[PDB]
Amino acid sequence: ADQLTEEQIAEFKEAFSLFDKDGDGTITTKELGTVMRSLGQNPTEAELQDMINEVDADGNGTIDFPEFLTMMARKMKDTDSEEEIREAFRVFDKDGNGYISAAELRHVMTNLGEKLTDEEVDEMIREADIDGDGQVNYEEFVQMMTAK
Repeated sequence: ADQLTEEQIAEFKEAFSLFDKDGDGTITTKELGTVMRSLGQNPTEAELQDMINEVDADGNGTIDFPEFLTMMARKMKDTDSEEEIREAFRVFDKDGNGYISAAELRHVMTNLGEKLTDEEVDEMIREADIDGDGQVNYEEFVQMMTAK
């Protein structure tokens, strides 16, 4: 469910290596807000200094990838991002039936303000047999926008 998918673990791994110039698989605290900003997250300085005070328990002023996975899990656990897209698709379920027209679905994804490109959705529409019927549920399209 709210468990980190193998992809989400890789996405954070690429952003974590961008600042791993020590080939030690670790990064400094000064580059913590920079890695989070790479994923599009903007925590305030106090929010960062608060987690650092707890992680800076070793006194190494550094962070390794496993502990980094514990930081994203604290943000995205009981409040996965999936609850944000599903609640939006809800705004689009005017019939409380759990189904909307592919248009209202592609629209749910664009009005949200996601950095989605019309080409990426066209790929998500190919495996989401959006034909054969005429209307499609979003639970399948929600997991796709998060991470295949």
